[PDB]
Amino acid sequence: LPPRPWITLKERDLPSASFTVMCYNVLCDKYATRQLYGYCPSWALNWEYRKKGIMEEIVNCDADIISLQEVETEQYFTLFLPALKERGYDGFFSPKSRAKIMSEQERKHVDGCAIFFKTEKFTLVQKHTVEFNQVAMANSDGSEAMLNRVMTKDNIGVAVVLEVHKELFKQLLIVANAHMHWDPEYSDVKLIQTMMFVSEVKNILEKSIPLVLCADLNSLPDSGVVEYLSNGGVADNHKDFKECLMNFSCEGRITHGFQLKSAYENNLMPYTNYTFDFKGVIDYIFYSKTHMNVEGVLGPLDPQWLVENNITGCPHPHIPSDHFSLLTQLELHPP
Ligand SMILES: [Mg+2]
Ligand SMILES: [Mg+2]
Repeated sequence: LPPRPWITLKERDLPSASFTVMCYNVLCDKYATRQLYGYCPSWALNWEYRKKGIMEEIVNCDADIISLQEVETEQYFTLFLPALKERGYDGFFSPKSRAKIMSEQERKHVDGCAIFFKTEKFTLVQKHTVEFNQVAMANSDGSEAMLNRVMTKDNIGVAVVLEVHKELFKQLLIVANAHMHWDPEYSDVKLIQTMMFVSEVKNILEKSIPLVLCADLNSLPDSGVVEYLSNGGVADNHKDFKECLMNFSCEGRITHGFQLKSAYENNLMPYTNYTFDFKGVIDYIFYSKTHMNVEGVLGPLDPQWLVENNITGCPHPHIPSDHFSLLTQLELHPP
């Protein structure tokens, strides 16, 4: 397995701070099944085996900020957090489904989103969880769709407000990490969840701070979701929607005041989720282009190596998740 190649996009340095951000969906044990991944042997799907490769990936990236999806509750506390503490990180985790009723056993296996940060470079000011179902319910204002299709979806985002230490260049940063509904037939939900996350992050912001937004969006670069984040808004009749929408605007258009750019824009990875049936870019690191520049990204796994090894889908004995990690070095300028 060849280490991945760094792509430099722009030279360093005005006074500014450099830091690296990882976004990685680890694939939780619950969903790593032979039914879903019938091309990967059971011994390679097993969590006792896969968690080694996942921890290795995270260790090797050595990001200053790490955003994980599909972190299983009990794994956050017994694996991800203890091991990352030993590397000088602190973390914040929130599971999905906290209001759902379930056994103690089941509660351990519910997954959610985690943000880790290097304590030498960052101090946590606030931490928040955004429950999309609750925000949908609270803003359904007589839309049956909001209620039937959006509210019934249990997805979450987490966000942390960090103080960036001066001796890297009082100075704040917000990192947000979310994981949107999966279903291809639910582009409206994916888009609404993204709009709710962003408007909810904006509320966090008052109480302006640059944003790093990591997510598994389950959405391709040509979607309403990506157009919305990238262009600072969308048409309220976008085809992905198939009145209450203005609740998330902040006239025909839903608007946000972040000015975001994808770290990997213009096709720097040909895919981010890699399976037999589906290969595409659905994971993203977005940043406030006002405050920050991209210096570089970790480029794709050498594609020749995958053809050499006849690897048509992940995970695989040597690739422990069906998603590839995203790793970016960003340059922040204070105001
Ligand atoms: Mg998944
Ligand atoms: Mg996914």
